[PDB]
Amino acid sequence: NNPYLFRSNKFLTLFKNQHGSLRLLQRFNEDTEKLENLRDYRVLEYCSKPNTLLLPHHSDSDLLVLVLEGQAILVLVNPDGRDTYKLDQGDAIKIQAGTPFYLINPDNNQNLRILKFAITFRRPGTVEDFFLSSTKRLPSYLSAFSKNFLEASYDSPYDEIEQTLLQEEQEGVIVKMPKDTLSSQDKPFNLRSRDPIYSNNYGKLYEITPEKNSQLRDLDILLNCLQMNEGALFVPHYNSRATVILVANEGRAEVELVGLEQQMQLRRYAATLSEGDIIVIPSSFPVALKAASDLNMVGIGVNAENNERNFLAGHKENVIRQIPRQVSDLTFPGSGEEVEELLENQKESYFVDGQPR
Amino acid sequence: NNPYLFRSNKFLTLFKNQHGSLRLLQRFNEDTEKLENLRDYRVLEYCSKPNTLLLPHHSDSDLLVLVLEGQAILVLVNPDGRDTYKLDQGDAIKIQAGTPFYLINPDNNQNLRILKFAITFRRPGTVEDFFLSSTKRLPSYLSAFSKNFLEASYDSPYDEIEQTLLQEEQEGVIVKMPKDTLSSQDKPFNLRSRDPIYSNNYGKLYEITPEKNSQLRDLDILLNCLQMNEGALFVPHYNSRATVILVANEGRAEVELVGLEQQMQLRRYAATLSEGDIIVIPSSFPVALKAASDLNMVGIGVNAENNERNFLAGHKENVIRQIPRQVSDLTFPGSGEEVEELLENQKESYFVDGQPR
Amino acid sequence: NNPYLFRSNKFLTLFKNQHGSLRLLQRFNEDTEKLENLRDYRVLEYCSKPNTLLLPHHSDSDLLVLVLEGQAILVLVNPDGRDTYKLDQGDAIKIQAGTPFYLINPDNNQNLRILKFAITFRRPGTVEDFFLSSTKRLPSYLSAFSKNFLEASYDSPYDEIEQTLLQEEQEGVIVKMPKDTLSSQDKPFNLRSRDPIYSNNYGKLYEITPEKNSQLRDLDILLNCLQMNEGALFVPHYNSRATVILVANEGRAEVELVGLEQQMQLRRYAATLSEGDIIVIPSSFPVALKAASDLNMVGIGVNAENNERNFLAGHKENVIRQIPRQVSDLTFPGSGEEVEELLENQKESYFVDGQPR
Repeated sequence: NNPYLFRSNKFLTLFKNQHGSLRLLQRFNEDTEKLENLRDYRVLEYCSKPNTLLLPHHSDSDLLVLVLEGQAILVLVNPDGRDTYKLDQGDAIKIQAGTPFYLINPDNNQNLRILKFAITFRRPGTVEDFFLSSTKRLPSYLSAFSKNFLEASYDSPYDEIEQTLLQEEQEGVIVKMPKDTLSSQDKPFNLRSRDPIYSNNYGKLYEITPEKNSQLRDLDILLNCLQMNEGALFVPHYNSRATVILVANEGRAEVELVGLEQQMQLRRYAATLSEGDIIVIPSSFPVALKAASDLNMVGIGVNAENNERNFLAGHKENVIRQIPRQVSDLTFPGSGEEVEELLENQKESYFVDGQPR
Repeated sequence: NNPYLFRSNKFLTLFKNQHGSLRLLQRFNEDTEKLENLRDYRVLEYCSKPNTLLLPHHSDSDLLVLVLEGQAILVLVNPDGRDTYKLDQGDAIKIQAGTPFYLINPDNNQNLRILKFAITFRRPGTVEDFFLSSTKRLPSYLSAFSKNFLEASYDSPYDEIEQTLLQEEQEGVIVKMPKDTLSSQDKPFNLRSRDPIYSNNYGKLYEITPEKNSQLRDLDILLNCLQMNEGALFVPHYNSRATVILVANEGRAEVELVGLEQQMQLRRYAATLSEGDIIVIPSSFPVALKAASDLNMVGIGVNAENNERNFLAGHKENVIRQIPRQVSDLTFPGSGEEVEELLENQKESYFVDGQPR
Repeated sequence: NNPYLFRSNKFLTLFKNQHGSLRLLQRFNEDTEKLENLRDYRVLEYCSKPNTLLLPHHSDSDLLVLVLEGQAILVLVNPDGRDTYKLDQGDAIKIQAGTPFYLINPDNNQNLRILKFAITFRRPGTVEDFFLSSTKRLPSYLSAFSKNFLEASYDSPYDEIEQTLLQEEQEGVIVKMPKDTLSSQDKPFNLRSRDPIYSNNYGKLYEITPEKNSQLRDLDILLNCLQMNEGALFVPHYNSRATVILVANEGRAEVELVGLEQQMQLRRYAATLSEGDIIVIPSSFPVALKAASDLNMVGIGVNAENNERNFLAGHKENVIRQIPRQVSDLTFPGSGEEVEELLENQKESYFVDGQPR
């Protein structure tokens, strides 16, 4: 039993047609008591074919949108105008709750895959979408108002309102496109916009923290991007404050997560993650990851302010190397000098050769 | 079933005599799961006859006090002095938890009606009042201390303490009056102290936001005041972040609230509100309101920071008018030009003639 | 039934050997609904004999550490070094979650007693400790990683890793020692570092508030230290915002706590606290305390920002003395002048002679 592992098939389909799909991960606390810290957050996946449009809608939740694959055009509609953004792979943006938006895949050949992280507040753990369009699955929300309210509001006869706004035009909310100051800070940012925080011949990790990004600061979230070569190992380490929701994007990751529970109580959670699989890494739990193939993953860290990552192996940022000999001698079965010598054997930091010996 | 509607008779009487009453609305989450966002808030109503006093007491909760009808004298007692405020109709003030206060109706002819919004923190969803006076319903809290503690504290014999402080003087906590720097920011503010944000021949809305008021900023609350002429319609719109607790003060309001639930799932909640009735308008839910008579209402918006109200009809702030023709053509059954022409039929903004046609 | 009283024997033993013990108080909300405000907090007690070491570990929770008796050396390990602090009696320090630390009792004769207040966020109401050492009760968390992960991480054969780091060296996590800029603000602070806020011939109270201390500001906690002579009474008073967790350190305290509940509803909770006993004083509840012996207590106030303590007896800060005669006459059975005269009988403030008369 691994209560931290969310396979790709634990996403429920909200909508699917020939043009794309929207899927919603089960609540983090559906099957476990151990993830109450995550009860206000939901994960969605949006996939769309080339030359498609997701129709205008607003969400009741704040959304952090990330392009995992492809390219998008995002339009955010405000009461007095609209903002249009091109999103390339690795671009993220916050969409404030209550902003009507639509999404286009402008590519002629490549699918679009987007991760949406929902931060709920209206009804904690619930995310709702309000589509202007009537479709087979639901009438327009405008159609729920009475005839008298609609005729008065639009100063128009009901039959004109029904024929122009309310009747079903599209089968579904993903459609094919027709065939032949504060502006700067609210803009998309790329996960690889800055130098990687860890980088060697085996792997790289990029990280954007709330301390360095105003959209993330509002949400208390960090975003990271992991790139590893086949055979590389991201050595045992833990996060002091962030709980990381780790999403497999490309490749296969062999994760080992070490936990302490209340039912003594030391547990190895081990899983190989394929594309779309998620594992939650609680703060203070040691974790390591071996690349079974060339891989790319994205991490969404909640409770992110003042997070510090502590390493247990390798040369740099290894907390065990900072214990003085007289105390390491009492802590470990080796002598102080033997512990010190063992911890100096690994000349690499962060990512190492994971080949068996 | 309308889980958002709280009729005036869902207030329970905490105290009533010939001089006035104090009533407490049932918990927002008593009968529904849909209002967990409101579980820390309670609504009270205080009504008193001319020339009456509500006896000194402190609350365990923060209170936002609003005069709906009449005039009051409010006295706030601190350890080193007291502050005295005159409150006229529409005046609001925050009373910090643990401040002993009393309230007078100084008018010789007009009742006093006050709305108290309680923000609980000691015992989430519970509000308690500690009265110094012994009355039929409860002894003074001072009387719960032992004789030895009282005699030592007051350096006085128990019989003097009992005769001067503890014995019952009044039947109840509402009594008749005897017949013949930081001071500036902590002061009462009127809901109509600034120009209305929306104003035409049909209606006005005044709004005070936490961005513009230091007492509201502490609570993350906005306060609004709605005035409409009989026959006027406040057209379909939604709030991006605020959940508004709408209180009918004067007149009859025909509300249409449009919701999305999880048991597809589009619902019209329609009710005519008379004086004292409440309806909760969740953020992102479209809402409209027709005046069945000249009316006045007060709205208490929780989660208020950075709220934006999006209109769905009328000329100004209409988000549907900001969708470009090529996308409105795909969104709606009308052509782009037909949608644009329909949305330009209503020349008014915010409030319109609601007469049936 | 006193749901606010936590006797010393409601601490469960997490670990005990001949060198010391670590104990964990039951959850505040285990046996009552009345302390939901405290569900994220846990109280621990650490006791150790002379010349002992608590082995290196990190916690998943923030810890506020206070020395109740004796002296300690605290070492905080960071990824790039370590900080060493001497803690004397009354010294407090915040240990951020995820910081590996160890604790020494360097005294040759005196036990060390520490109070740890845990502020949980990973799993609300749960605190976990990750020890590097394998002991009888649990293997090292490093031992939960696979052989292949360990050999690759440490670039060393498993047998060397097992013999140097993983095999059991110590029976338990408390061992005997071998026999023959931001640095300033992160440092320990003493509860008696400033003048006492209340001080007379009967008692003293020291208090450190989040407004005056950056470590406490992060946690929204105040810390107080009470010293009273046998026979002294800390007169009836209440806190406007803070809920105080009162810990008996030395001596016997006769507490009277006055509460209002929902099952009219006035209750005296009276108990004599001996060393190690705790009582929770909810905000707005009147409280008084008589010293049955010379005593010292420590109070941990949660929800501490802008707390104000209101006195009900004595000369200074007595809110009842600030009610004008015309209203005290209506509030109390005595005349306005009789109330005023009674409240002036006690010439002392805060602490008074508690001798029976």
